[PDB]
Amino acid sequence: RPTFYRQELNKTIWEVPERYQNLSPVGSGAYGSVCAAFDTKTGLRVAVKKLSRPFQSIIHAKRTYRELRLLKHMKHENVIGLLDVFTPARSLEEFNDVYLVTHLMGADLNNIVKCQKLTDDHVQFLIYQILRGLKYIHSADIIHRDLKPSNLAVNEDCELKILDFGLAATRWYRAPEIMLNWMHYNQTVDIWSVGCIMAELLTGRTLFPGTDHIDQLKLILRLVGTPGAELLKKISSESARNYIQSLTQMPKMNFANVFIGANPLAVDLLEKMLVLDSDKRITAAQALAHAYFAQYHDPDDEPVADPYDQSFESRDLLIDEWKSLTYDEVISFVPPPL
Ligand SMILES: Nc1c(C(=O)c2cccc(OC3CCNCC3)c2)cnn1-c1ccc(F)cc1
Repeated sequence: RPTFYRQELNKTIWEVPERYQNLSPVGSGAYGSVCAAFDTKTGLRVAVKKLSRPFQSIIHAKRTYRELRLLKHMKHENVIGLLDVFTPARSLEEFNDVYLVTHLMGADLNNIVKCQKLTDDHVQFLIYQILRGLKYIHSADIIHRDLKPSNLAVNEDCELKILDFGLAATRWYRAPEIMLNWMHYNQTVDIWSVGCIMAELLTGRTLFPGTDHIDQLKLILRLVGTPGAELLKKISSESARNYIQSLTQMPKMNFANVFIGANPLAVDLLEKMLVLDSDKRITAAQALAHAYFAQYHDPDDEPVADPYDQSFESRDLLIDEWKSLTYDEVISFVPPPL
């Protein structure tokens, strides 16, 4: 065991190994608070997230486990991975705190828009990397479910990583089928989000800034068109079906008339991502081979993930059971080679 040391940072205590120095709060992350730190062992800047009350309830305990499991599995250039996980606890009985260490990125996609002027070549590169990372997480039956600018982190290099996958305004980037639970969903819910993000990088404006679920759907159908007969057949919910057919019918628009002056190939890909029918929406693997990414696409360097075991998701266990499983995962963690 290494040597630990303590401090207060904005009304919360952090006990970390001595190898991490110059802790400096950066804000709120998923279920916790994150610090920038310096990693004396590797000379790298890192991000340390302290989970908040990790084992306070069954929900928290299961989610703490889930987050650690997911992060330990991700080994890909465009997905955030685990550099280190630690606790100040010497045994399972005093185990109450979890700290997760990853690379520190420079900004999120939200930040970098209003800072620098995004050319077409930048949008090509950023969306390419998102899709490359989505191919990887999807290949392991993991779905992000809440892809949005604030969980896309990027360096000054323009190198991008996806954060906060597998854990789930947020509503602005949600696929209509999971927001409304109106038809069966799959991995392509994330492709809907990618389309919304790509539209935003090209226009500088949110594509669908709805004030609630109904206004949101309204803004969407104004662009994509109300579902015809072939889509309505696939809607299992009676109430959802009745809302769609009771609305005043909207035509599908010409995306060229909406995304005026955008690269025509970019507009073509948007048209393929922003379809309501999830069985027809382009996948990440198909998207990577679209002509829009000709400059970046390499099929021998778009790898898939090892099998991921999420059978734990269907299980109902006690707090101390989830806690013990997490403890094992902390103990068994082997860091990456540097
Ligand atoms: N690695 C990061 C960041 C970042 O690196 C990040 C994200 C957005 C912006 C950002 O820039 C900072 C540095 C300079 N600008 C302001 C904050 C870093 C944020 N959260 N996490 C994280 C996720 C899971 C974990 F287990 C641990 C940490």
